Amino acid sequence: NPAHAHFESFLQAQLCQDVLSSFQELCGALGLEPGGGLPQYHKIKDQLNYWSAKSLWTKLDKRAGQPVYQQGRACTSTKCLVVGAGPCGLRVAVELALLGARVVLVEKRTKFSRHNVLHLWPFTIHDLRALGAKKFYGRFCTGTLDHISIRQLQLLLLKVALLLGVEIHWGVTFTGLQPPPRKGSGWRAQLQPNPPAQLANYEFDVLISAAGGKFVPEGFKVREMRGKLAIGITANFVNGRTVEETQVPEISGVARIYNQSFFQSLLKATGIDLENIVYYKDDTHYFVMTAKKQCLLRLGVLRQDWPDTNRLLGSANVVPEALQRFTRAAADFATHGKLGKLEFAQDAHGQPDVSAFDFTSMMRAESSARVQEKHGARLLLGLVGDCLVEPFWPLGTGVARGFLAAFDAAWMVKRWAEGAESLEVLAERESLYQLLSQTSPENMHRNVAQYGLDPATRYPNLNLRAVTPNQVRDLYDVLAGTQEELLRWCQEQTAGYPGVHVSDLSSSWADGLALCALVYRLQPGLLEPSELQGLGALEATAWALKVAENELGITPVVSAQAVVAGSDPLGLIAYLSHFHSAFKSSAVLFLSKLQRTLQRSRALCALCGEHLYVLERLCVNGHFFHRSCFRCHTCEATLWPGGYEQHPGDGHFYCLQHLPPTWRRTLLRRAKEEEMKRFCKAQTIQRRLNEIEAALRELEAEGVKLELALRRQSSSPEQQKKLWVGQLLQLVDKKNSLVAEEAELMITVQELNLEEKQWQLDQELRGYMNREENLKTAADRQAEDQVLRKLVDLVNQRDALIRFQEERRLSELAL
Ligand SMILES: Cc1cc2nc3c(=O)[nH]c(=O)nc-3n(C[C@H](O)[C@H](O)[C@H](O)COP(=O)(O)OP(=O)(O)OC[C@H]3O[C@@H](n4cnc5c(N)ncnc54)[C@H](O)[C@@H]3O)c2cc1C
Ligand SMILES: [Zn+2]
Ligand SMILES: [Zn+2]
Repeated sequence: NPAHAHFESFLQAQLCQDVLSSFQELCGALGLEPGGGLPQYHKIKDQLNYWSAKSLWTKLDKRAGQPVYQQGRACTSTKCLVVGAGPCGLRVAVELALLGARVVLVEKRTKFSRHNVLHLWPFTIHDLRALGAKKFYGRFCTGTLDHISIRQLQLLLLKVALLLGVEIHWGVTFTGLQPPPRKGSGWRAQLQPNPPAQLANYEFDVLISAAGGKFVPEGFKVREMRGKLAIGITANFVNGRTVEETQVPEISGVARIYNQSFFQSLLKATGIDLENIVYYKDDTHYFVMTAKKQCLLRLGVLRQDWPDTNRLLGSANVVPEALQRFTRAAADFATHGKLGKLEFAQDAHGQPDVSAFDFTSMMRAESSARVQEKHGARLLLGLVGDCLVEPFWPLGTGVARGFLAAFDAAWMVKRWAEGAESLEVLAERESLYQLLSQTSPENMHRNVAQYGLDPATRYPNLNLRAVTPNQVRDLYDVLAGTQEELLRWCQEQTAGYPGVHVSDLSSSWADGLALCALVYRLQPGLLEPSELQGLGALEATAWALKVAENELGITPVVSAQAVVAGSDPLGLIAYLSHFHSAFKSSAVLFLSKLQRTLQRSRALCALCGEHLYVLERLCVNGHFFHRSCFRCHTCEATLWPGGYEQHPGDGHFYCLQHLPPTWRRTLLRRAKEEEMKRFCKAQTIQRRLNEIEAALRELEAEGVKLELALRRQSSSPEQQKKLWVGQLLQLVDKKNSLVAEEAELMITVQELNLEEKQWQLDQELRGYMNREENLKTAADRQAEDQVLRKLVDLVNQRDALIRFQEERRLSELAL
């Protein structure tokens, strides 16, 4: 039959134009018009007797037979417009089609020309399989494979949407909305170029934007989360499908957190300075990596060091040949050269498929839904995909969170069609959206086979009232004195101590007894007799600083000499504000004491000469540096307690790494998922650290500007000075909170580092211990002697860390 051949060509097509032509021919052979909705899907299923393409109809009917859809009657009177035909746009189009609505989709492009590989969560894999992914794609997730190229996913979803009866227009670009000018008329979309009269005269009730990237409809507010400057590089190599390429195992690594030996070896051998790397064995060998500006400049990948990052990575600034050599070297070192000769795949323009991207900042919208009313007509606008939350590619959360957003948007549309008020709909949507940025395979229902539109099948302990309708009224359209409390708290804490009085916040501390009194009051029964009978001339202040640093976990901001001299009042104010914020109602102290023990176990900035300010100060060994000046001399990496050392010979700091049946299937799948979980944890830690560093830089710059303005203009009114000091104290509080969070992160980083080092050391020990009595020499004995003490030290540190964690958990469960 002609219909059978047409259906086979439709299933096996590999190009968008081929899919469209095959579907047009198939609909012509059946006397049908594409875009007829659910009725034409029923007609195709009934009138196509294939006897081998029957499991597909079973899967589609099982999916469409859920009670939530009400047999395509939940949204039978609503009209929708989807902008963009990416994976998320096609997914939401399919979801809206199943509910029984009329879906019109518009795509700017006319081809699917993206070969990059996306990672898939288990529920995403099950969801795609339930739609008949194996029929449309033979190699879909066979074995432990959990990824798919962008164009293959797009083709699969396009075939499903075409079968379900969705009208799709290609080459049309959405630009804006046409408001109704008269009563009784709906909304229309501005499209470029001039569209067919049927499309241009189409009035819709729902607008779902899935344009991804940075596109956003007017009326939506988007804010970007920034980070340290990172340069991403993606590359695709042709996969020969030979056996030798199949035994090559996939690898992944993150800087100094996960799989560090790879990065150290790669830097030592080739000179490639990377931050993270991920490799995928999909239809093409896919490599994604992160690199820094210095290495790219050194190797000639970039021409000039332009401060503007937009011009830094422009087409006129990158050298394609240098980039190709860079990527080839990184890839062939990553896979031990087992892949043989690597030959780049070709993109749409015939160039090699290697590219560079900006990985610094990610956009995200403040709200995921809006309502606009004019002449009594109401329009609901929703965001799905990258246009809602921009993903970090190495983390592999794009498809999963896009699908979750699509499900939530379809649920919102179904609630909207029921006649519920706009405010409650928006409140529920925002309540659901509040959880999107923290979604993970671990904190959702483990029964992924029961997922659906209803949020209760996906989000545990769901609260649909987490946002009240009064907080979303702006999304509906119709057409200070911290100083006084600080002084009062100091006065009330100093009270009861004999021989002291606090009348101000600047000169009362010159005596030096007040600091000791405060430290004694915070923790009772520490000391007293030594200072009373002792001289205590400028030594009381230093002792108070030392005991506060070593016991109360508060780093000093102002030197004791400046305290007694009174030449640094703002530093004293910042110190007292840290005291006030700490006990207004730890990890830093633990890290400091660990660094002190490591240092003992061996038994005006002073580096750059520019003036230090109150916020940029960082005190160590009794000396103050810029927070940004504390880096290793060789790798120029940020130093943290417990992993740095100082050489008195040169007076420099160096890091420790620079200091001179199906049972087998299920088992393998669980092992791969655990490895992916570890990598994701490390990558999330690294990303959060970069964000914290960027925020600290921004707040330090702002505080320096404020403090310089306060100092230079000494004729300002007193109230403005009070306001400036209040803002400075708020900045100090924010900086302290960020530092505490960073210390919390470094605790886990240290745990991971010691675990990895212990594993490597035991592997080395078991390698040494394989030699028998016949193979014995002084070298083996020395190796055993040198490794045993290392194992002793690491296990001692492991007991120290588990003791700290046990104490923390006991304190948490105390209350
Ligand atoms: C070049 C590129 C490379 C990527 N590489 C990776 C990678 O290696 N790993 C990874 O995890 N993620 C990667 N992504 C992101 C990945 O595509 C998304 O995570 C995921 O595909 C979600 O797609 P989306 O529909 O939200 O956005 P997209 O698929 O990017 O956008 C949807 C579509 O909307 C269309 N469109 C745009 N503007 C308009 C308009 N005005 N009118 C009509 N249609 C419009 C575009 O043609 C686009 O194809 C990449 C994205 C791009 C653009
Ligand atoms: Zn400095
Ligand atoms: Zn170093």
